[PDB]
Amino acid sequence: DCKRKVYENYPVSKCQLANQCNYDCKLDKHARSGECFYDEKRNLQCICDYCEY
Repeated sequence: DCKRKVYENYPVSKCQLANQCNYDCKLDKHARSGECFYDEKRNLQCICDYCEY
């Protein structure tokens, strides 16, 4: 039972960074594995997933 959300508002240039995504995600979104991935529109965005046992 977890949740996820994408914020296109964020800079795509950061997508290249793997430690930057989760850093900005786990920061505000308090996610756990915040990372970016190609969307259905071939658009690269940073998605944040928040899960709590």
